[PDB]
Amino acid sequence: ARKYFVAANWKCNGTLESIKSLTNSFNNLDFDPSKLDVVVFPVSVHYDHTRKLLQSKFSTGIQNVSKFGNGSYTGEVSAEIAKDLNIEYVIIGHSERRKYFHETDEDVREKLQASLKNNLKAVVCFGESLEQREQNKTIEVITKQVKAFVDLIDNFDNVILVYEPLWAIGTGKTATPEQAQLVHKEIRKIVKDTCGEKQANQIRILYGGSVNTENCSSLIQQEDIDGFLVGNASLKESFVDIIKSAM
Amino acid sequence: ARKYFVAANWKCNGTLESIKSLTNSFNNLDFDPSKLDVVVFPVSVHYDHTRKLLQSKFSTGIQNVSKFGNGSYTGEVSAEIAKDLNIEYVIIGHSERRKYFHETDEDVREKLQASLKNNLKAVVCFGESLEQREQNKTIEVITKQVKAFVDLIDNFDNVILVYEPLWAIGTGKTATPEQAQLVHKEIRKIVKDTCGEKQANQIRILYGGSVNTENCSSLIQQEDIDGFLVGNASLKESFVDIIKSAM
Repeated sequence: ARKYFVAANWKCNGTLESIKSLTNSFNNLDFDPSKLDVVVFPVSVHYDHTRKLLQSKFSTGIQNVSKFGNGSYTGEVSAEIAKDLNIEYVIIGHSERRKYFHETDEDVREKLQASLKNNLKAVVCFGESLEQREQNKTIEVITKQVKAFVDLIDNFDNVILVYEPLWAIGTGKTATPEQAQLVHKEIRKIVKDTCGEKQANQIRILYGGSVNTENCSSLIQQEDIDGFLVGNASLKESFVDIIKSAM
Repeated sequence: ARKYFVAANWKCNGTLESIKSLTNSFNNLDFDPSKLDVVVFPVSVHYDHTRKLLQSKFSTGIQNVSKFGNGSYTGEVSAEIAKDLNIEYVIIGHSERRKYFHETDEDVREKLQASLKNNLKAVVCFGESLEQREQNKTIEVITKQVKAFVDLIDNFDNVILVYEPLWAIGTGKTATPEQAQLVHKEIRKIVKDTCGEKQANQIRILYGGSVNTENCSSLIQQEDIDGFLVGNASLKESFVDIIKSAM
């Protein structure tokens, strides 16, 4: 059976003091990291503070990684640098980077290639817009986005997919757990047909829409939903209840 | 006279071990930080390590900052976060970000605005390409780039300009100290035109082309060159000799 994976994407949020308070609350939750992956993704300049404050049962990662290696790339963090710091996970392709920073499918591919070369684990995000869903192109779009990078995956425990239902983010539309499940099953089929059945059955596919204490249980119970990449709710001490839903 | 300013742009380079050795070597240099500013710009995830290892005479900063404040901007570091950590300096508009990440003049303006609002000191980069220089567009280009942000400066000690001779970076062309001086003179005139004489005479304008232990004195001794944003040479223990040129 697939190991569930609950991730806190703190995005661009936090102070040293707020992180102290929050990590303390997180540490109070008793869970078994051999059975459940729980990963916190602080801002880069908060990583050291966050890693020192969280018990090892919490895995940690960063919210982006360079498509380039070491060298003359001012402002970038290479996979090689991340590995030297023992940063375990990277987020790649988050919708906010595709939107504000014009990150492309090819950028996602190059970031994944660099990450896997340097023995990092990657949380790779994709998903269709409102316009794309309205045009009945959900499968077309997700197939293209996944096929941009999927051949790079060698170990299907080390790459974790995230479906962001962008059609239901800031649009006034909401995704039901069943609607999420349908897309997750479609994603797993795409992996099966491009990689193989064993590979598809191994890979974690997380929901990256709006997750909170009220809907987490309904989402995690869906057959093809293996966890979540959680936004605003992961900034609250009640995030521990979201973790509990996957325990 | 203007206070000289010597900055190490480590770009995307370093390991925990190489930084330990390099900062230790830097610490052996006895300089007075009231007489010159010496600023180290490590990779974001190296900031805490670097700040801890460097003695208090060294100033520190980060290589980029967000145009957005706190919120849903995965992978970004806000000026508010930098303020909370007492990160003193930020680099804005580096050529590598304009090139690889399509950072625009408007982005530079907005990043400066966010930085100044949060009491961060900004090292703001600009400069013309080989094609632009060959078309005699140096002044036109630099005037436009400087005018994108210069009206925001409310304290001429807190913003530091950097001229990057992109025509002499990876092109096979070399900038002479004399050529660098003329551009710096041109830049200070633009600041005079837009902001006033006192303001122009106060602002540091650094050379951001290739600087090493051999050429550093020839550059800093020019009337309108107030220091440097140093690349490759700042990864070496001999960087102390570049600092010495400003002492």
